[PDB]
Amino acid sequence: MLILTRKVGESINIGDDITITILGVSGQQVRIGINAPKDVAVHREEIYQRIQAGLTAPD
Amino acid sequence: MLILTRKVGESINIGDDITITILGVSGQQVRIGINAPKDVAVHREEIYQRIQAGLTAPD
RNA sequence: GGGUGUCGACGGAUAGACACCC
RNA sequence: GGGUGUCGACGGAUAGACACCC
Repeated sequence: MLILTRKVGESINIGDDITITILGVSGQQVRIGINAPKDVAVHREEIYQRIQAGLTAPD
Repeated sequence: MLILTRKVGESINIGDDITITILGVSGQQVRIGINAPKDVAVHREEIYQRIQAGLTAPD
């Protein structure tokens, strides 16, 4: 676990091919943008488990 | 860019070896937790540019 | 046009949808 | 004990630090 703090409108990074941007917040919601090549996957934690379980939307 | 929305206390995922967690907010700050192996790097956008420019802090 | 909260979404979009207030 | 804003940090920690108000 590595915690960081970020004001809305700033950015964060992962690996050498991924970037993240805190687009903003509302109440307790947070718009979080991600920038990665389709060479890698990105999903919510409630969806990531499904890409690993047998799929339901291949195409 | 792939935007997502998350209430504080929930999570998101990247690749097959990284996880993210919206630990919370404060004013306009956002505590963001990250969980990845030391086999890969993770930093702020104001620090990532430095791991790509030069350093001496590593082992 | 602005503010606030909530929602929906394997969505790759600096994205949307709804309600309330000015 | 509670609320709010800000700060610091290549830090791998559900992490810290400060100020204001009750």
